[PDB]
Amino acid sequence: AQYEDGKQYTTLEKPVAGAPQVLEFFSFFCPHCYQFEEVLHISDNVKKKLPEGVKMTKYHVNFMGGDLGKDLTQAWAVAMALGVEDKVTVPLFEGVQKTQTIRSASDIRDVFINAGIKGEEYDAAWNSFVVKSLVAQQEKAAADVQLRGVPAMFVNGKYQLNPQGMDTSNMDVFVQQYADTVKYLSEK
Repeated sequence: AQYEDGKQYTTLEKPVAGAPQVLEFFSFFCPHCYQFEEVLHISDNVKKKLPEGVKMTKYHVNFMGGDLGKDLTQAWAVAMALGVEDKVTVPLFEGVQKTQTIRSASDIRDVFINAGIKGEEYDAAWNSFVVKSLVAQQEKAAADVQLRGVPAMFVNGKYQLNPQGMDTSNMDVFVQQYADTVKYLSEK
């Protein structure tokens, strides 16, 4: 076939029931994740080709960046809880990897506030039940798929995208093939 198990994607030994249709794992403290998002724009490309009714979810991992990595995972939970993911993704990536302006939890807070989120609102969300739950969900999902590295993407909690098996003869062909594979897999 055009797409085959072993090439563009691998199948998980134990399928995760009730997992998000398309789950992506990343970290702001991850160089390849920066390229994946900010440079190559793999996510946006994948989203653009997803079938009707298929949604994409992005979880942050906590095993990178030490304590700040932990704080960034909770801050990401806040972003999801408040629905402001697309307002903070860029400043967080740039601030962490490019300009090196984000070095603590309070620096992260400044980023959200500058983005339009009121301080009280952020602080409320930070200590909320929804956020505590989200933090736990993110780590649990990573464990369910036996995640050891990011960036990574899973479809229907059964397939894992395998970039190493894709056509990497050109930056554009790679990106397009990645998006096409996710689309193909979600129709299963």
